[PDB]
Amino acid sequence: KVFGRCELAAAMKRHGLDNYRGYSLGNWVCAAKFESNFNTQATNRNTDGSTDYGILQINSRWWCNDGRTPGSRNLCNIPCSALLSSDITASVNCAKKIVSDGNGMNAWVAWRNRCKGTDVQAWIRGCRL
Repeated sequence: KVFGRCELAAAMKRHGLDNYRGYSLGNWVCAAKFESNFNTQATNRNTDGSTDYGILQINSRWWCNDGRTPGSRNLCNIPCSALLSSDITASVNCAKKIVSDGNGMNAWVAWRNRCKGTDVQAWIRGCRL
């Protein structure tokens, strides 16, 4: 599923990402835009043998089980396929663990490179939330 901007924004707000650990909804929409281009099926291989899955590109080394990542811990207790669902519930619940893991949104390398310190409020413009 490719989400529209305000479509994703509404869903992320319903699941409680707005101001979660002090990060405005715009940070989360911006992160999704550049991690996944709002495509819930986005997958990207990393060179440690791990893969990033879904709307928020959640990593298979610590967070979900894809059954093919060496030294994998599945801290979100879900298969990585569940993070490619058209609904974002699992991806949000798991992202709440990751943002609480001692680096805030710095865990998202597209967020860090393209969102952090920017006018993130722009990402919820025209959304009726």
